[PDB]
Amino acid sequence: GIKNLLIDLGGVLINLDRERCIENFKKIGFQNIEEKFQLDGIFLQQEKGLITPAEFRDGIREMMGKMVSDKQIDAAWNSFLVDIPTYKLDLLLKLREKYVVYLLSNTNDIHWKWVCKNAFPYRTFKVEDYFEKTYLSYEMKMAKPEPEIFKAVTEDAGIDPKETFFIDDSEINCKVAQELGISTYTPKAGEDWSHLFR
Ligand SMILES: [Cl-]
Ligand SMILES: [Mg+2]
Repeated sequence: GIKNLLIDLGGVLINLDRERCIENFKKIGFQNIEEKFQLDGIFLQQEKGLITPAEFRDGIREMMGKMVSDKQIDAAWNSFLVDIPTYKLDLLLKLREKYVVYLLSNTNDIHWKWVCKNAFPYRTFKVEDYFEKTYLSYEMKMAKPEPEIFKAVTEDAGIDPKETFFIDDSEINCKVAQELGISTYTPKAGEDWSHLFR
């Protein structure tokens, strides 16, 4: 039987808009934003916490070749994120009654702060209300689908992979998780996956 839920953030909870993000970057003068997404790239580095938010911005400034404020950069980068529908927050709260609920996400400090400020706050609830713990690539200095991030998660949480269900819209991420004995489901873009618990 399953005791634990590993929930993905991107797509599974928060709706994403790459086109909007691209458009917002071009409107502040980063014309070729769409050509910039590399393994040594600032996007990959910040995902794994190898650089700081300050370094990321300066990275953007650098390939941008222009004066642009921190808030402007953050606003455009954050525009990639849209919303977490509130029925998914209800679902998470509802689920805590029967499972231990965790988050595992490839994300970055800038996005995470925006998410904790703007998507999770709901009624009286904040991010802490939804999860036993949040596992974030840039804090763990690793990234899905590295086999080690899954091991690192179950060991740090003290949970058995075989009693854990993983929900993530990346197939590759699910397929590696499966190797470790974790059960998985791969929701489609914008899918309401509450059907899993009926
Ligand atoms: Cl600034
Ligand atoms: Mg995702």
